[PDB]
Amino acid sequence: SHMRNIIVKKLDVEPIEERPTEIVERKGLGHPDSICDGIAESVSRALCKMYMEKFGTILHHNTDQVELVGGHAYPKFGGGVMVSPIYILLSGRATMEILDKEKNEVIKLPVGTTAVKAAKEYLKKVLRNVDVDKDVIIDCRIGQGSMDAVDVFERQKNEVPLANDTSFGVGYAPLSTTERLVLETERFLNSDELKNEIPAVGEDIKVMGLREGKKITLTIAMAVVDRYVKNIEEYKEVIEKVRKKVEDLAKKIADGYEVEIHINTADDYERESVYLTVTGTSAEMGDDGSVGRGNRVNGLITPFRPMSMEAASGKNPVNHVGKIYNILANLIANDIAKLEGVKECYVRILSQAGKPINEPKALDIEIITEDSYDIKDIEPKAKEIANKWLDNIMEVQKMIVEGKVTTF
Amino acid sequence: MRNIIVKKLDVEPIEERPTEIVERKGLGHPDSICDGIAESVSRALCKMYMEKFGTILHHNTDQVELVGGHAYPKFGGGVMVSPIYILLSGRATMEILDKEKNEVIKLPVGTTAVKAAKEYLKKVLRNVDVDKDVIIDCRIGQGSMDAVDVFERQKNEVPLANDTSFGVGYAPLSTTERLVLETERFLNSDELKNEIPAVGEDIKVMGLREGKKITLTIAMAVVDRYVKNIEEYKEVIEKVRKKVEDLAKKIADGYEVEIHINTADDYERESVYLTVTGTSAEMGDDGSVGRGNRVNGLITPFRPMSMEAASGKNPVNHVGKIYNILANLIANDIAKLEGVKECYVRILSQAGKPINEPKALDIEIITEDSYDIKDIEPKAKEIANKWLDNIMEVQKMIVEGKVTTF
Ligand SMILES: Nc1ncnc2c1ncn2[C@@H]1O[C@H](C[S@+](CC[C@@H](N)C(=O)O)Cc2ccccc2[N+](=O)[O-])[C@@H](O)[C@H]1O
Ligand SMILES: [Mg+2]
Ligand SMILES: [Mg+2]
Ligand SMILES: [Mg+2]
Repeated sequence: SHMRNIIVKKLDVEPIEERPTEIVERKGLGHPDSICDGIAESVSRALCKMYMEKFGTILHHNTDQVELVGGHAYPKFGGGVMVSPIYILLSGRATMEILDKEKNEVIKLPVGTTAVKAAKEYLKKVLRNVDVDKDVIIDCRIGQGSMDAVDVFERQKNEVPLANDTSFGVGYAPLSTTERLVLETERFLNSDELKNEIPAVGEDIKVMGLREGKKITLTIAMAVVDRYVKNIEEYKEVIEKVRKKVEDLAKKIADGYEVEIHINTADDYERESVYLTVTGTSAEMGDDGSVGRGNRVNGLITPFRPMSMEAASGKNPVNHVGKIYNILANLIANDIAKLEGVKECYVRILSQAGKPINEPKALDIEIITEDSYDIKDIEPKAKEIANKWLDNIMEVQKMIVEGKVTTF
Repeated sequence: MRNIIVKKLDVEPIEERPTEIVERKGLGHPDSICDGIAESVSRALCKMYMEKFGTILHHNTDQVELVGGHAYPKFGGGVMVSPIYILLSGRATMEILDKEKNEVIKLPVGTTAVKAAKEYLKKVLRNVDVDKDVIIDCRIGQGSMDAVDVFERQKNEVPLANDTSFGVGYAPLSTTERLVLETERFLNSDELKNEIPAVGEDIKVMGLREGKKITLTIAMAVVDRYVKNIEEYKEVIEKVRKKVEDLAKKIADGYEVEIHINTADDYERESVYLTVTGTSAEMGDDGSVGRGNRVNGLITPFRPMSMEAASGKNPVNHVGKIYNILANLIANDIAKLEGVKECYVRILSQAGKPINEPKALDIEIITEDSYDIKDIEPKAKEIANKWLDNIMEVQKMIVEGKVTTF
């Protein structure tokens, strides 16, 4: 019998697929910006587990600040040279020392060492051809703050946090054909299965999707690992092999559309200027990266959908409402899109300062209905879903800490 | 035959929608400091390359990390405790090979970059001591050969796109958008700060519209050397509040405008938004590039946005910058057309293609009532073509500092 500020409105516009144009981009796992996002969030999760193990609660921190400076390299067919390591700077802030006045004690937490280790372990996980011992420098200037033990005691209650702000989050569902194709192309090209078959395929993968009516053009940037290509001929063969597999994929999930595929379009075979790398990422020299300049929490960049500019990765999963709302809005929209009669769904969430985060100032649900469905038949089910997720706001926090949801 | 596409868009105009959220991070905000420094470095390197070779060489310094410092604010004047650390980064042509001498010649990228960053900081932070309050480090590195090759391939003709990217633009600005934009610009204008030197440059403005009610929330750093006490601080807030009220009446006529300033203040305990330098960077707050305003100067989740960070990217062939400026220019001109209520422009590149040959130049138009898109389409198409014909004027506008990147 709990009452919230939930709004359901019928959205009387053309669905996304019926609109004539779509542009969708995804920065893959080995992309420098995605590397930074992933490190930012991995450090946060590591600190969360650090806090949980000591206190059984999560303390204030934000590590949504990571800078990747491109290294120096000399690619060469058969195996190139890494000259200067990739330099990564961890930044942000985290609670480090707890001042207890009652007890005459100070507890200090391994903030910096935890951070550096988390970053290193994430890099080891995603970058097959980077030797993290020699190819990377992980520096750390994360601020180390203090906190009164009494405030720790309060946090240990693990009550729903209050919104300390008027913040916004937006999400939508379902993914369009173009969105789905862009997303799964990158996922496939960075899957273990493909790597094993075509080890020359690096992790620095970018996928741009343009839809014109019922024609989808995929433009793929793909770093080739030079130890696996003996010459320009073998380089070409890798491109064609990848093209074939992407064609097959397009048939599987974009059947009915005309699909056109372009790979490494900056290449000039004549001048022998191609996307050749030593490590499989342009972070080795070609490009730099930092946090919040890539994918939204749904894993896409979508100028035909509403987007939040806030950088989710690295933000406090406890009390940063913007991060929580953008993830929550996505989770809610996804379930509402599963409902019978829902063609398209947009969810916007706005916080009420001074109020619990799961008691928003407004939660707006916009639904494009399928033909012959009444929005008023759907609305009850929709509000129930939204209220269910809001009741379980603390479960959303857990999902983030356990990495069961994406932040990029 | 350019790939220009024009569509009628049948949705509710933004002004008529019930809710609107708009944000602007002012010049002194840590993220905007980074954007500003990034662009200053690029402009400086452009000038240096031009002086030495009569041409611009490959670079992209769209990477600046600001690690917050620490300070001790105090009425009448406080002091810095730990310097703000800023890391200049990105790609740049660091050296050239003298093929005849068979020797490497180093270019002054590092010195040019560090000087440019310091000069910019001096400009936007009146009360910062760059010798004591800030550390500017530099790790800009050589770009890859493939990057340089694409840059040089047709630099003398029509440059080839540095990347596969899209830019976005739209027009006109809504009442809320213009209010947020002009509030910050006004409060960070030299004329106002000369009148009220207590006003720091770190000004964050957020506009929330609900119907015809606009709530303006302002977070404004106050410079503690210009406020003797909590009372003088209070007088600053109310002076600024009066100014913004007057401004709102001029450009938001017919709307109910609420103005909330530094809402986290606690006068009872004298815990207020006091700073030594006029920026929250001194408070341990961090910044980086492309975390804030788009090229139109706003953050707009109810408008289409590009995630590209224009600041610091080279103005020759990086479409991540050029197409975002170009899209804004085209949208503005189309918005001038009678029968056009709203216009959205999206411009997509393909890496290696001439920058005047976008893979798609996408135009959406909300028409005024009783106007035919068929009458508007040819005009919109001509504006787009006109601009692609003059695409080199974009570079020229950027280099001459005639447009903003944030
Ligand atoms: N040779 C390449 N061809 C295609 N894509 C690339 C190449 N190198 C890197 N990328 C991918 O593009 C991303 C941004 S890169 C950003 C450019 C900028 N950092 C620069 O300094 O040149 C693009 C790029 C870099 C070097 C050569 C060619 C390109 N390019 O035309 O695309 C980068 O993060 C990679 O994922
Ligand atoms: Mg980038
Ligand atoms: Mg920020
Ligand atoms: Mg980009």
